[PDB]
Amino acid sequence: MNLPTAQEVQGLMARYIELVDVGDIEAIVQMYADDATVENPFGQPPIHGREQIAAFYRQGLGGGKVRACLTGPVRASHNGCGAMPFRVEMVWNGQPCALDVIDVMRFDEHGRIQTMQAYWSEVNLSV
Amino acid sequence: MNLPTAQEVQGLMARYIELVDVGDIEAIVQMYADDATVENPFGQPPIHGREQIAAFYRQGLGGGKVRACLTGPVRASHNGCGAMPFRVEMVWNGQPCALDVIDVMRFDEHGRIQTMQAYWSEVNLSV
Ligand SMILES: O=[N+]([O-])c1ccc(O)cc1F
Ligand SMILES: O=[N+]([O-])c1ccc(O)cc1F
Repeated sequence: MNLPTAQEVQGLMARYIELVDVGDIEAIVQMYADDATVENPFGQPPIHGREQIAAFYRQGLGGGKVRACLTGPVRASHNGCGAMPFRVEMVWNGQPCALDVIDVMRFDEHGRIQTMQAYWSEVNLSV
Repeated sequence: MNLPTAQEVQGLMARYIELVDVGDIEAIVQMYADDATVENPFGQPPIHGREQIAAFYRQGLGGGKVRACLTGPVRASHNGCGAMPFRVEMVWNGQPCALDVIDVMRFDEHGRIQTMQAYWSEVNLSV
């Protein structure tokens, strides 16, 4: 891939959510640039690089069942960026919660995620 | 208002949509900082300041039948930012159409919008 087109961004971002839903940590990490950053939630310091990003996804998706689904269409740009709304369902203390999130991503000139920013706060959690 | 809290961001960003929906250009412009920027769509160069911003809203809201509604919750941060998904219904050449958008906003230390970025492309328009 080169810089993804708007259409390619929609496909990549939807792919990403599919990978989160099934919980394929290694497949998620490979979507990222080797030196990518993740800010989760937006407002917290970034994490840097695939090792730290893999640890992030392992922490969240490693154990119990997690589901994730788009809750509206991906909004893509013509500069390799996009934003998408989704919901993550998880068990927290035997307690089924849901978290509503919007991710903003920028992709590099190879089609990998260079930056991810996850907008949400505790008000977006529901038990 | 100081830097808005996550709850305050949710209220402001929801109010913004209510004002787009009712078509109140002056009330929208008043929500922006005097030297704010708007990037619409994200990927295009920013416009700057209340005069340019007012001209943007007036193009669309002055006389057109326009409705706008959140299509999911506002995702707020603890650093005065947020992101929200919504749909704008408008009329184009006598055709009803809908545009799916995500706005990302950063508010200043006075509770006014410092930056707005509207993610969407042609793939988000339905005629
Ligand atoms: O559950 N999260 O905090 C979460 C945040 C952003 C993501 O892109 C995926 C996720 F699972
Ligand atoms: O129709 N738009 O392009 C549009 C974009 C962003 C907005 O905050 C409002 C709008 F009506």
